[PDB]
Amino acid sequence: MQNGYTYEDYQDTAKWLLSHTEQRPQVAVICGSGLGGLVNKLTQAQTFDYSEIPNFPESTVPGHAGRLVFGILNGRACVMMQGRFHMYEGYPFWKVTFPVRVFRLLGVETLVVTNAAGGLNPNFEVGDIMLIRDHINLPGFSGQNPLRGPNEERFGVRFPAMSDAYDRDMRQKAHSTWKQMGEQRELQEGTYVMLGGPNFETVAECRLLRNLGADAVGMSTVPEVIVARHCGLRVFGFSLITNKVIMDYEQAAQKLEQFVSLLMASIPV
Amino acid sequence: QNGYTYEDYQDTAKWLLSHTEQRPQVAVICGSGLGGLVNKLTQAQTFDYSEIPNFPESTVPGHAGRLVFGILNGRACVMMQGRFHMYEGYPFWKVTFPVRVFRLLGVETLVVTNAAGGLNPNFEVGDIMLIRDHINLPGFSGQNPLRGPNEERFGVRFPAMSDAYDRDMRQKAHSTWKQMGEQRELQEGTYVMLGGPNFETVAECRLLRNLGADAVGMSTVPEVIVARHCGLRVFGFSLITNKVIMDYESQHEEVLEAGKQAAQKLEQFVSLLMASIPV
Amino acid sequence: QNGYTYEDYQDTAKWLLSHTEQRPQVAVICGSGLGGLVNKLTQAQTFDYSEIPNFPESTVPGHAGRLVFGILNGRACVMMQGRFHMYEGYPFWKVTFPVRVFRLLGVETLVVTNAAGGLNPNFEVGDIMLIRDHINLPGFSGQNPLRGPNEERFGVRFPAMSDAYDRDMRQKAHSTWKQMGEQRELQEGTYVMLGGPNFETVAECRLLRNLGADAVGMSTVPEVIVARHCGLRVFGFSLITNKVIMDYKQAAQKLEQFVSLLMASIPV
Amino acid sequence: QNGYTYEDYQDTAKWLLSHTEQRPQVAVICGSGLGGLVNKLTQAQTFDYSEIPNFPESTVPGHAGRLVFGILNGRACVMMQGRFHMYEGYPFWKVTFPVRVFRLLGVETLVVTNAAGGLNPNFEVGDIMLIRDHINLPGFSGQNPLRGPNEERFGVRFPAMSDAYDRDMRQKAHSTWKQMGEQRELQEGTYVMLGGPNFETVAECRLLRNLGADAVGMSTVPEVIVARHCGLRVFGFSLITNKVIMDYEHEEVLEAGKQAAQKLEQFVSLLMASIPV
Amino acid sequence: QNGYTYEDYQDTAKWLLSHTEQRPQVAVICGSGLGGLVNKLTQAQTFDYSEIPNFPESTVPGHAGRLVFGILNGRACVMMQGRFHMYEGYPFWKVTFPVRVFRLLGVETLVVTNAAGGLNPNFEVGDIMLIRDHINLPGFSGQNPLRGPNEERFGVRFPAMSDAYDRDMRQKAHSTWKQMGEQRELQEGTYVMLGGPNFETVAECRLLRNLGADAVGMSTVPEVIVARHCGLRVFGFSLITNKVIMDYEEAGKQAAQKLEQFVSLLMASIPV
Amino acid sequence: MQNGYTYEDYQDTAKWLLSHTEQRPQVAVICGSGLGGLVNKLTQAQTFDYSEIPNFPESTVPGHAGRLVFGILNGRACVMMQGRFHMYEGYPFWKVTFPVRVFRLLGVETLVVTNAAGGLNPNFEVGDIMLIRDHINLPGFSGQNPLRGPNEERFGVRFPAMSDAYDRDMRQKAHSTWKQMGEQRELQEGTYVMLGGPNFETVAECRLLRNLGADAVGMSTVPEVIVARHCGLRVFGFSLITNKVIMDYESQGKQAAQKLEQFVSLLMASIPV
Ligand SMILES: C[C@@H](Cn1cnc2c(N)nc(N)nc21)OCP(=O)([O-])[O-]
Ligand SMILES: C[C@@H](Cn1cnc2c(N)nc(N)nc21)OCP(=O)([O-])[O-]
Ligand SMILES: C[C@@H](Cn1cnc2c(N)nc(N)nc21)OCP(=O)([O-])[O-]
Ligand SMILES: C[C@@H](Cn1cnc2c(N)nc(N)nc21)OCP(=O)([O-])[O-]
Ligand SMILES: C[C@@H](Cn1cnc2c(N)nc(N)nc21)OCP(=O)([O-])[O-]
Ligand SMILES: C[C@@H](Cn1cnc2c(N)nc(N)nc21)OCP(=O)([O-])[O-]
Ligand SMILES: [Ca+2]
Ligand SMILES: [Ca+2]
Ligand SMILES: [Ca+2]
Ligand SMILES: [Ca+2]
Ligand SMILES: [Ca+2]
Ligand SMILES: [Ca+2]
Ligand SMILES: [Ca+2]
Ligand SMILES: [Ca+2]
Ligand SMILES: [Ca+2]
Ligand SMILES: [Ca+2]
Repeated sequence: MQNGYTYEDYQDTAKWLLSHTEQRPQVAVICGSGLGGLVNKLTQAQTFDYSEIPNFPESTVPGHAGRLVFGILNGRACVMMQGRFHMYEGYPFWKVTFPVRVFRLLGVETLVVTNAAGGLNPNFEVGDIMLIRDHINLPGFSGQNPLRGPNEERFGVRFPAMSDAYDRDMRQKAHSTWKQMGEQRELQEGTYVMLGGPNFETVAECRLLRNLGADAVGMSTVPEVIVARHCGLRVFGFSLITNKVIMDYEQAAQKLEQFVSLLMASIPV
Repeated sequence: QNGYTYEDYQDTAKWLLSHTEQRPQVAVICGSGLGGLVNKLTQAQTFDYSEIPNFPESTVPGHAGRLVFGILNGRACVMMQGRFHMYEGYPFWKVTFPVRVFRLLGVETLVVTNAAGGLNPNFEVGDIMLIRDHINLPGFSGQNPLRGPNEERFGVRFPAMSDAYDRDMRQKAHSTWKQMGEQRELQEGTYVMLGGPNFETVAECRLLRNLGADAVGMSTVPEVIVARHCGLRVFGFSLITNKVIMDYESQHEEVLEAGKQAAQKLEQFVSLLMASIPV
Repeated sequence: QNGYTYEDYQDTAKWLLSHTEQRPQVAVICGSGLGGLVNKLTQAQTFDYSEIPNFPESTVPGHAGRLVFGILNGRACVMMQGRFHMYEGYPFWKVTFPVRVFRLLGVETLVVTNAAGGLNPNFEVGDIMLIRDHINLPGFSGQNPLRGPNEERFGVRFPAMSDAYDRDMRQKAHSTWKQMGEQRELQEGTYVMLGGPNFETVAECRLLRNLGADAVGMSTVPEVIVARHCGLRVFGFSLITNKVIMDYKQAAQKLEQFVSLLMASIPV
Repeated sequence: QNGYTYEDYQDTAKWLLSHTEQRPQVAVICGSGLGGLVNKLTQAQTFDYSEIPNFPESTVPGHAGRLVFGILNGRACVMMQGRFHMYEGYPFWKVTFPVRVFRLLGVETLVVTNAAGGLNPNFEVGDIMLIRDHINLPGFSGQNPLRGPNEERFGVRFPAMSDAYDRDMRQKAHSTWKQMGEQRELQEGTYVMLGGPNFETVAECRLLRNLGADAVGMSTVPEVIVARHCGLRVFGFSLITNKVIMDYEHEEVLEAGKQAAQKLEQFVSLLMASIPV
Repeated sequence: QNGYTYEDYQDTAKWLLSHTEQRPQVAVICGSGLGGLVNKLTQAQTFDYSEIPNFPESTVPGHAGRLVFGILNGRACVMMQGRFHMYEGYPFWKVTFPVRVFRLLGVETLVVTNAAGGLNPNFEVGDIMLIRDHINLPGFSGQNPLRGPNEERFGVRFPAMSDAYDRDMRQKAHSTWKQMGEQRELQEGTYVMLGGPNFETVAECRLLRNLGADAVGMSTVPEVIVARHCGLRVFGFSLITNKVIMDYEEAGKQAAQKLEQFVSLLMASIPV
Repeated sequence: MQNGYTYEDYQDTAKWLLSHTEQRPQVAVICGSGLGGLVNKLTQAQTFDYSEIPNFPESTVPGHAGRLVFGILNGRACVMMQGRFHMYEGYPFWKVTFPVRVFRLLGVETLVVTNAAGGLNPNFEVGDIMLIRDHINLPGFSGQNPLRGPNEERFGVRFPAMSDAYDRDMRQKAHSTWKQMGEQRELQEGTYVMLGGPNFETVAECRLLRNLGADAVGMSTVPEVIVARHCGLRVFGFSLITNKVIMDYESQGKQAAQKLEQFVSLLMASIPV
């Protein structure tokens, strides 16, 4: 890929946003599928349709034009993405991840990512919440990477490390807060693997992914994390296990919303 | 992202339906060396890929592909003699273009065949492997014929692939194979597709086998994904033309010979199976 | 799919052939931090990549690459000081453009070197790993310098890659290392290439190791594939500059010395 | 080669028809400084170009265009406030996208207005010129919104342009103008379109006049061609905001322009009652 | 800068040379309604454009073009039945691809024909206009089949175009027209090419006429330019099928047959 | 085409040049075909190949790669282009004109453009030097313009005027300076018309162009002038009439080059500021 955005594009978008809202969030949240209801938990919200924001990719699915919402979650100023972009919709990664770099320029310091995923870990049950401790970037293995192209030093280094991508401290807080919520099910934890999609996996692919050490599978999130870490954002996230993948040839969403809301109090600064 | 619009598929289907009175219910994509299947076909009417509107055109000089409509074993079908591969430069939305056209022609079942390298230790050159499942390596990185906005007139946004290879046809393939009475048993397994065109290193071969792959090739998977997305029943076979070497210690005319004989066997197998396809 | 036509490779080769009287028999691609190999050349003649027709141009500012012709250790060769990477935005047909040009110049052997992360826990920082085999992850998805119609004037449609790293040179590499009487042993293993530019997560590292990989990098494999397709003998090394995270320089000069020594073991 | 397929136009039309109850019969493309027409419209409903599926988005940072539906003077209209130009980088198939959408909405007449430079020596700043014909310079080189395979559902392969500007509306324009009781006559002439964005050199101005042109601009023609191709009745005007320089050797000009704009706006409103059906 | 590389042309030429034994010395590009010239051709071998390697493919539905080799009037030639136009979406380097292939086949003379609108008021519907010169409007803005680095194996960087339409053939055309038994004079003039697909407004027609144009169309010029660049002898005609509107104020089937017969006769006048 | 270069690209190229040379040119000269010898006669010259300069378009003709040369001409520091880019070679105008914007960022205030052209005016003879008083941009009529695309306000306005593109003062000084030279032939003056190329004109086209009011015809320069005026550069230039265009259907260099070169050197002293 040849990242089509120039440094000034990001600046223009950030400048437009900074002049259209007086809010200055320190945390950005990307709402996964069916988790958009999180925006309704914000107070003093101001919304911007993706379509009106300069340089912003526009939603694909008809009748579901995305929105960027600035607001207060749990005493914390946030900027949230209601609706996201996926590689399977035809968006190259430099477009899918455009918002992450804009957030960095707005002054955001932490990125919370959430998604709905397929459970590969045999212990997982539909409705479980999995704290993402690590990921496997399959598209990245072949070069499909949002960082492809000459490096923009104003954002980060040429070869950013990913071994510490999911903040270790937030991990501990996530477990503490979960116990405070008193759930019948434990807080799951593990590796998220991303693949292109849009078709779901065959049985042989699921077995293969599980042996790769993956716990949950999806078609997003990884590109955003890579860009976030590259530009210095702290990151943490969760996968909502909406289905158990088929391994043989033979509500929960509100809980996650509450969980993310409570964790706002655990984000540094 | 797919460059064809819904009406492009319709225009091609309309062109074909107006140029032939045949109305096939089954489509067959012949792999390499299985091109002889077109013979054995009766009342055949041929269209060179090059003359069909919107149809991708062959790459290998002197081997322009052809779409042939004819009767195989009393069953009307349309066959692809020569196919398209990612390694030739075609994106998957072009490689799989014909599959959606077939659906629009009224086809309800797609039969896919190919030549593949054997990964399973029980496999021998000349074996025929019923495809029970597949591993789409290109799909892992986003190279997918379904990439782009979803066309609901074909299928859903997130089509399932766990039951891609028809279970009923699998049972019929096994019973038919027995009725054929062959020296070798009908193998069965997972086909893994990778880009090509170079063949694998020993390390890649060991890796693929560990992934659970039984046969390796550079086609078929894309077609199957598109077929399932638009509702086509699918079943297919891999002709094992060569055994892959799994180690460094281990150090041809007979290999080619075993391949040609196996190919004739696959042709008869596919012909007999026509009677087993429902409807 | 490859945007260069056969005549483009020829035009570039002729330009070089008419701008230098040297006729290299060996080509060397210098990995990261190994550019110093060029200084060992004598009778050196340099050409900036930027001035050579059809040649891709470096991306990192202040580090414009160069093609240098000269004698290393009694052998005529052409060296690449600075390389091209997929992570930089180049499609493989551009990354490997030079390999086909070298073949047209008359080169018969290609030496590939690179810096890599150590996956095999036996490797220590500074170790040299003779490349015995490779795993082309980008190739699994079709990202291949050979993608597109085949140019028979270079090679066959389906080149074999199982015998990519010359067995003879691998034996001489081991014999030469012992003759040098080095304290540390000469490592050997499988090199796996992934796109980059980010480094691996712990999960990816564990995965790659289980795939049978000993060293990981973001180059070399494309050039090797193209080299073998057009008939070049191939051998190379990874300089293990770091041990990848598996849980939650005199070394470079030694490689440069070793590669220089092996020039004498190259046939013809 | 057009980048939109027939169904893209239908999608946009369907979207609009399901987001407004207004059913326009006439479309108005407002020229530079003529966006005030949108005011004086009642029962108005606005859509930013940015939110409309497939619609090109304005380049000029600061004035994101919008589509406005409403009743003008007894007629249901859809108006473009903000336009697209070739000089901005839009290929003609994007510039004219709205025209085909309008036809699919049920629009039967297209009114095009623009600000233009005066080539006719008799023209004065503030004059309003009924467009009687045009000269498509970009079309001479193949830059044409119709380039590519023809879409028969819109129109024929070789559309005629000799009768592009409706003769009946031309008579209606002169009648309505006369009734308004204006002292300055309603000018009439040929509009020539060129790419832009730079203004003409003296040599170019003379050349243009010798070609038979009365006014020069960088828009409108592409739209008129697409409109006639899909069967829309067309008529329009050029507001002469400046006299081009013809020799090698202001507040009043601005004023005459401002007043002429208001005048053209009133003129178009009145003309709504003379549109057939 | 032209999508095709020299070897692309060679491949196509080789394909044709190995699929037919005929070796044409002349090539004819049939205009609108003049495809019937392919008939009255003996020992004809036809190839659909679609099957010929690198050949552009027709856009008009149900009218797939074809290349036909055969003897016309004692001369071996290759004819294009159906052509390519910029208004259809083809860049000029594609529209003119066949011309360079013809040169590589051994063709020495190119006969171009087309249907055109009459600008010269002296012209009447059905008239045949010998092309004496042309005006390349798309060329004024850089839209040219020769745009890009020059391929010397074909021609020079800056080819002259003032002597594009062979003087001798034009003189031969006027002398041969006699035996056509036509009571109508053989017209002659300047052909002006513009993009299309829409027809001219009144103002454009008056303008084109004042430019010195006698007939207007949407083709031919790109082919002539490439033909002259690679050294081909060029000869051409426009069939005036309509008189453009110059103010706001069955027969054609016979006219085409007339041109076809005329072109056939001229075969005997082509040198060598 | 809406121009593929971003503002920062021009800045990057200017910064690179400014850090590789200490010279601060106030004048930029684009040498036409056969006028390349102007680079000589330049003192304290520093040269840069187009190929090594970041973002710089590269020459197409094999064996003759272009160079950017910085030096002193006649007491005036300047930068010259030896080798140019033409639309007929495949370059879009945003590439052809890239150097002009870089010059502006380098601190250049005046652009001198020269070229070889065909004479349309019956009074011109081969070897005549024609001061460009105005131009006709044929490609511009159809939209082929280096300014196509969103306007970059940091360079100039959206609708720049071109009625006064060729500096009147320099034109007056050119005629006065020519006098001093005491040449036999007079310094011609006229309208330059730009066509795409690469083929030369037919008789019909030549007659057409003359009727359009053109005095000389060529395939360059106009784009550079348009971009120069857009970013506020003072402009003046000349066409060396290398050939006389044929207008009659019946009808069957070096020398002036050096002359134009010494003339341009002389004019350096007349350039303001
Ligand atoms: C489709 C959904 C992800 N997603 C949910 N379930 C699955 C599954 N079984 N397999 C794959 N490959 N992806 C799955 O997207 C949710 P997101 O937008 O929040 O990432
Ligand atoms: C090249 C052949 C497939 N094909 C046959 N053998 C192999 C092998 N060992 N490795 C790979 N990667 N592909 C193999 O194509 C046959 P198809 O066109 O019928 O798929
Ligand atoms: C970045 C460097 C390669 N390279 C060096 N270390 C690593 C590492 N840990 N992981 C990956 N993926 N690549 C690594 O490139 C060196 P080359 O240009 O000589 O290939
Ligand atoms: C710039 C303005 C048109 N426009 C106004 N005056 C001129 C002029 N002198 N020359 C050219 N070429 N165009 C002119 O656009 C107005 P529109 O958007 O309503 O067409
Ligand atoms: C459409 C036809 C040309 N063609 C025929 N009549 C006209 C006309 N009045 N105006 C224009 N611009 N073109 C005209 O093409 C015929 P050809 O394919 O033989 O060139
Ligand atoms: C080819 C030369 C220009 N050039 C010189 N003479 C002519 C002529 N008669 N017609 C056209 N169209 N161009 C002509 O280029 C000179 P430059 O590079 O200095 O512009
Ligand atoms: Ca938008
Ligand atoms: Ca786990
Ligand atoms: Ca075709
Ligand atoms: Ca270069
Ligand atoms: Ca439809
Ligand atoms: Ca939009
Ligand atoms: Ca008039
Ligand atoms: Ca050759
Ligand atoms: Ca074809
Ligand atoms: Ca360069």
